[PDB]
Amino acid sequence: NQFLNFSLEGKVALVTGASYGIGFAIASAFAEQGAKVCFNDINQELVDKGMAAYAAKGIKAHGYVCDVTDEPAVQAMVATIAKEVGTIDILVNNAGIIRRVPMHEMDAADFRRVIDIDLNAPFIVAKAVLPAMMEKRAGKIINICSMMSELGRETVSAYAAAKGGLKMLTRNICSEYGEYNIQCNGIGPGYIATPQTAPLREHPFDSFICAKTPAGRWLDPEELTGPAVFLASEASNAVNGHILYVDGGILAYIGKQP
Amino acid sequence: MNQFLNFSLEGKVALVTGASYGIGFAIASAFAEQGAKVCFNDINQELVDKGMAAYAAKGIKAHGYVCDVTDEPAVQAMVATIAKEVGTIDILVNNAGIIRRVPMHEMDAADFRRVIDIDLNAPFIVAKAVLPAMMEKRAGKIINICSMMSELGRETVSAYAAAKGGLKMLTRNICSEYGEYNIQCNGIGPGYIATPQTAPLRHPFDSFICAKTPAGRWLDPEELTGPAVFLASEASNAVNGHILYVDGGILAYIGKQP
Repeated sequence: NQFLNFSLEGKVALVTGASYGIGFAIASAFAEQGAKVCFNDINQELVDKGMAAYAAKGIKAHGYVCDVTDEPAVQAMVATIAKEVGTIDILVNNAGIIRRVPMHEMDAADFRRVIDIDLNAPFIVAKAVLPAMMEKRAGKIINICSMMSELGRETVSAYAAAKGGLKMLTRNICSEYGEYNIQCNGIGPGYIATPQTAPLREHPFDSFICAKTPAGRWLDPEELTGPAVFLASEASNAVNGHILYVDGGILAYIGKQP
Repeated sequence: MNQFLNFSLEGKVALVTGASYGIGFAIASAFAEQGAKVCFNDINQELVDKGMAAYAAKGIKAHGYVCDVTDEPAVQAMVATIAKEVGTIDILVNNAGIIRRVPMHEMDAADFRRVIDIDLNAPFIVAKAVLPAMMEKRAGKIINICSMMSELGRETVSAYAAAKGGLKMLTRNICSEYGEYNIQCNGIGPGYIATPQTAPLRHPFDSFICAKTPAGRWLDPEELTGPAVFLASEASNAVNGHILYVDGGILAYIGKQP
C-alpha cells in the first residue's frame, strides 16, 4: 500500500548543516526509517563531531565539508554522493544562520550574508539535485522555513526576508518541477526547546511562549521528525508546494489575553 | 480638517525608485497631483533625462537622480542630496526591479543572486537610508511594490518569486519594527497591467488573463495610483504591514473552467 508508506528504505537523503540540532534530529529519523543519510558542515571538526554522534546512534552517515553558498563545492559534494551512495532522493535544506540587529543599524554585508545562506544557498543545493530527480521522475525537497516565513519581529529583518523568500522558493519549485513527480514542501518550526534556551525555562520568557502556544509548551526537536518523515515519504506524494507548520497551534491563535 | 479622510500628500517628499517610466512613473505622477514633491532615480543619465522630460510635459517638476539601488554608499549620497535639495524623504516607494525568465535548474547562481539583490536587498538598503528622519519626525510611509509572485509560483521565475516572497516579509518586518514610530510599511501587489511592454500579448494570452481575472480585463497602470495614494496618505495610518493586492480579483478566484 504505497499510499500509507512512511518508510524511506533505500532512499538517499542529504540534510544540510546536520552535524547537530534539528538537522541531526531529522537525519537520524530518516536513518531510523531506512534512509541512507548524508550531511555537510563548514569544517572538518564539525563534520567529525557529526559523524561520531551519528555512529554512537548506530548510524553510518556520510559527512562532507561544504559551504552551501559555494556552488562549485555543492555540485562536487552532490557528485560524490551520487557515485559513492546513490543519487539524492531527498534534500532537506536545513543549514541556516540568524542575526539579531535593528534593520536601520544592520550592515548591508550582514543582511546580504543572511539572505545568501538562508535563501540563495537552498536554491543552489536544490539546483544541484534536480537533474537526477527529473531523470528518475522522483524526488523530495524539504525547505526548513520558519514562523518568520509569516510574521515579522524587531531585529530579524534579514532572517524574515530570507524565510519569506524560502517559502515562495518552495512554491516555485513545486510549480516548476511538480510534473516530474518531484514534491517540494516546507516545514515551519515553532518554538523548539534547544539546550541553549534552557535558562529561559529555568520564567517570564517561558510564560510568554507557553501563553502564546495553544499546546502550552515548547516543542521537542523530535516533534519535527514525524512531519519530516511524512513529507519525505511516498505517503505525501500529493502534498506539494505546501508549508507544513509544526508549531503547537501558534500561527492559528490570536494569543492568551489577561 | 478630517485627518481620517485626508488623501492629500501636500508637502510630503516622495522617492519612487526606477520611476522614469511605467508603474513607477504613474504612481509618482499621482503623488504630484496630490501635492507631493516627487523624486525618482534610474540607472543612467539617459533614463533620468527622459524621465525628467516626461514629468515636465505633464506639468510636474520632479527631481531625478542617477543611482544604483544596490550600491549602499550611492543610495546614502542620493538620499542626502534629496534631503538638501527637496527635504528629508517622507514617502518611499520601492519600485525599481528586474525580472529574469530561466528554468531554475539552468539558472546561473550569479543571475539568481542578482535578481534577489535588486528586488529584495535594494528595498532593504533604501528603507534603511530613509528611516532615520521618519523616526525623528514620528511619521513615515514605505510602500513596497510586491507581486502576485509574492503568493504564487510559476515556471521560469523562481528567483523573482523568492525575491517577491522576501519583500512581502520585509514589509511585515518593517511594520513590526518601526510601526511604533508612526511609520507605516505596506505593499502593493499588482495583477496583469496593460503596459506598452505587454502590448503584443493583446490573442490566446489575452484570453488567459481574461479567464483568470474576475474583472475580465487587464488593468491600466493608473489603476494602481488610487491604492498607492491611499497607502501614502494619512487616511491609511492604521493600515500597517499589509499587502494590498490590486489584481481585479485574480488571487481570490480559482479560475474559469471549461
